[PDB]
Amino acid sequence: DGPPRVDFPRSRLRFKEKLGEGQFGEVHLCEVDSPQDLVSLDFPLNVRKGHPLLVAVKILRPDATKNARNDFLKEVKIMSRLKDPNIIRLLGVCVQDDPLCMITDYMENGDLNQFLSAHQLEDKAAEGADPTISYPMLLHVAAQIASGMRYLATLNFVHRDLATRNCLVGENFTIKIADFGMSRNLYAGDYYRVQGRAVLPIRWMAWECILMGKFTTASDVWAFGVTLWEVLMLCRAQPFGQLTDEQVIENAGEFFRDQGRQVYLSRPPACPQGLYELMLRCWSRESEQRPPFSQLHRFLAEDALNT
Ligand SMILES: Cc1cccc2c1C1(CCN(C(=O)c3ccc4[nH]ncc4c3)CC1)C(=O)N2CC(=O)NCC(F)(F)F
Repeated sequence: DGPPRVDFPRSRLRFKEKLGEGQFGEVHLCEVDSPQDLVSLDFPLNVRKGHPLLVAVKILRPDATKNARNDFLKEVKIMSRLKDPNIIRLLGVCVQDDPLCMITDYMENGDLNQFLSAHQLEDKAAEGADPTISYPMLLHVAAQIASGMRYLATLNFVHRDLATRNCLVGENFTIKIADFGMSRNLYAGDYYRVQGRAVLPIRWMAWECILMGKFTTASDVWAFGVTLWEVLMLCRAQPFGQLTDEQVIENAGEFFRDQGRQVYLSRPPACPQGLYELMLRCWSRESEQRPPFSQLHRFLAEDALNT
């Protein structure tokens, strides 16, 4: 659980592509040369013979301030603690000399938002003639997100920014939860200045997060309710897309006032009624009435398939 004491061989990382940016610096796609030497010092790489081993590297700015440097190593320690199939896992680090590095698996299919947008629901031939996804598989995607968040809750770890844009897709519809920050141009519209505070993902936020700034596992459940909606809409629309950002903030006030003026996300066509009612409980006014991730996961893996 402690951070690794010996660095990954920096010289083995060979650059291919830039994957992204951030205030910290860049994330690179790298190839690991002769990876069969290194699994012997695991570093549990999933070397599949006959295939090149690709890897994502989060790299600290070479011009980084001392405080950003400090923050980067704080994250190394946070990431070192996270050990679950549905959470981004640290393969290795490089911190006993510059540049500072965190290394993780490569997910071939990028973020879940862009992946679902490219798919048509199966039975619906409103196609591009073009990738389809079955309803069982939609559910399987959602179940994996639920299981990852359930793991994070056992750690008393609060994510604060769960959404499909922060989920990565590997082979066979496998999912991992990540945390990109909010610099990607593609999702600039998912973040808005809350007065007297910070730029935040208001459309995924529980009312107590918007009004007061209280983030907890129960607010993570609320964000999952919104994330599940996304998945069952196949990411064709932003939550509360009719409403302006200012209206979204006003709507949080109406949840608090609880007088029937608030509005909720409606039921996606792909979502059965039983699953919609569970979805609704995620948005309960009282935190303690929101469902535990254990319940959410069990329903998605079992009951939602037949109803
Ligand atoms: C690369 C890297 C290394 C260490 C941490 C992190 C990362 C990242 C950097 C941002 N990032 C990417 O740009 C990216 C893009 C496309 C990709 N295809 N395959 C891999 C890959 C990676 C995702 C991975 C991250 O988001 N985090 C934060 C975290 O996952 N926190 C864990 C939690 F979500 F549970 F809170």
